[PDB]
Amino acid sequence: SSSIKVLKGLDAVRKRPGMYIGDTDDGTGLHHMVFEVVDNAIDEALAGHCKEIIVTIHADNSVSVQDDGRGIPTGIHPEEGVSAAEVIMTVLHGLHGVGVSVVNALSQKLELVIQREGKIHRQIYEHGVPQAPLAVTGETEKTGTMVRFWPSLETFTNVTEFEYEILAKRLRELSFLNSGVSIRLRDKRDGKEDHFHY
Ligand SMILES: CNc1cc(F)cc2cc(C(=O)Nc3ccc(C(=O)O)cc3)c(=O)[nH]c12
Repeated sequence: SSSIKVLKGLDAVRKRPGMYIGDTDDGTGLHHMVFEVVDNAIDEALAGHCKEIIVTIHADNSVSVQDDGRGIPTGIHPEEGVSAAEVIMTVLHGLHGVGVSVVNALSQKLELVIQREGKIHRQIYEHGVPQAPLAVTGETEKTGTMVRFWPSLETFTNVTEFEYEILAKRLRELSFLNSGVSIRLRDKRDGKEDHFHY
């Protein structure tokens, strides 16, 4: 029932993305993809477990968000028989707080790395669909969640390149609204970076 329902959700967002992420031509939906993911990292900081969030603009016009929180739980849900991470990355829930599955749905590719309980876990998605169940790839002393997404050029036209200043404005805004949380923005394309703390 869950697999069928998840795919209905991804299909729903694919066909009517204006209802979930916003305008797909003018760049406002493309940048909102970043802010949805960052918002999830801010929830983990507001729970008191994350101190630093790193937002990177990569050269291939993908964006990663890294937190040093406790990592998305990896335990296979007894209920629907897949990692809790995959439930969070794929299940749907106005045009704010839309859930990370929307970003996943409208991403050509999405990379999940979780560090938790001594192990690194990795998963790949294409258009919201897991390539393989979450899997252990190594060990670590660290904790946190890293999400990197390549926006679908099926979904996004005209403004397809992330603009530093637009991410910079909102991240500085988010650090003002959530005192304590530290945010790094880094552009791999030209080396630019900022640090937002209030
Ligand atoms: C870049 N970071 C990031 C991106 C994203 F798209 C989703 C998330 C989701 C969580 C979360 O559910 N954290 C969480 C939930 C439950 C527990 C627990 O029960 O121990 C811990 C952490 C997170 O901590 N970080 C995220």
